[PDB]
Amino acid sequence: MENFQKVEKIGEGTYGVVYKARNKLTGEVVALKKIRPSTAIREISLLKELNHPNIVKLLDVIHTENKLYLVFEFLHQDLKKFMDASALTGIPLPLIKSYLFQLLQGLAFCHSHRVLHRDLKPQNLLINTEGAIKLADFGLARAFGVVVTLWYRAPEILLGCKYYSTAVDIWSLGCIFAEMVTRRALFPGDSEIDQLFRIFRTLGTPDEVVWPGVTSMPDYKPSFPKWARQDFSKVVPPLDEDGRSLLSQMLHYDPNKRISAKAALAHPFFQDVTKPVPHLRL
Ligand SMILES: Nc1nc(Nc2ccccc2)sc1C(=O)c1ccccc1
Repeated sequence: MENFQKVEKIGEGTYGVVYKARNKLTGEVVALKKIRPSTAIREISLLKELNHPNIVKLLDVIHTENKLYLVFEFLHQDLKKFMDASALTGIPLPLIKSYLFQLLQGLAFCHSHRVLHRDLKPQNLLINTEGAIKLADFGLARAFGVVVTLWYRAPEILLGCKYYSTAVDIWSLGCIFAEMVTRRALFPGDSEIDQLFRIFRTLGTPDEVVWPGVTSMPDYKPSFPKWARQDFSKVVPPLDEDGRSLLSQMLHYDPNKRISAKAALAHPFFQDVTKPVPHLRL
């Protein structure tokens, strides 16, 4: 657009490319997502009225010249870069806790407004110098669709569920939480089946006992290997028991048993939550 001065390309999203840009008139620095039905456009204009401190603000939606532009407030850095930058020493547990707590607040808010993210990953979790972290790049689905990171995909999606719930976001956030703690992706699959099987190898191959209805799912095969569940002490060793307890509830196979964001916020793990300042190199 002539209204914006693309400063730098900051990412290759899914629906499009994201640029750091400057508003020629106001001088405001923003994140501009460029894409490329009209009903989903409504679904979008709705995300605009989603105001919460832990959700990246969508400032403007501009549809023109066979292109859709989404203008977002600009955040300082993404969690993937911060995790990479913190790999030698690891993110301090208090900051990990603060970030998880805030993200749960953002999801509790989104979910209470019937909005699902669908594709949470470190790359779309944005942080600022003040210690805040915000959800960004919400996935629409049910519209534009019908390489890609599968590491944070909930099992029900991998098994072909056609209608996933708010539980898919809790699963993704649980995988992210584990990763912040161990400094290694929890389930780094390189294909849908490898992803699914890495989850099975760690949490055990689900069955009707722990996940009623799982054997009747679209992509479930009786021929799936039967792996036994591993202990969380080995899964996320540096995490204390309150953290492991919470993580296990965020990673329950059954979407209906999986803890909600609201309930998670009341977990004992957050009893001593604080809001530390991250050391950010910009
Ligand atoms: N607001 C915002 N700030 C961003 N800032 C930023 C700063 C430094 C490095 C990378 C991203 S990204 C970003 C996004 O809304 C976003 C859009 C699509 C995919 C992922 C993120």
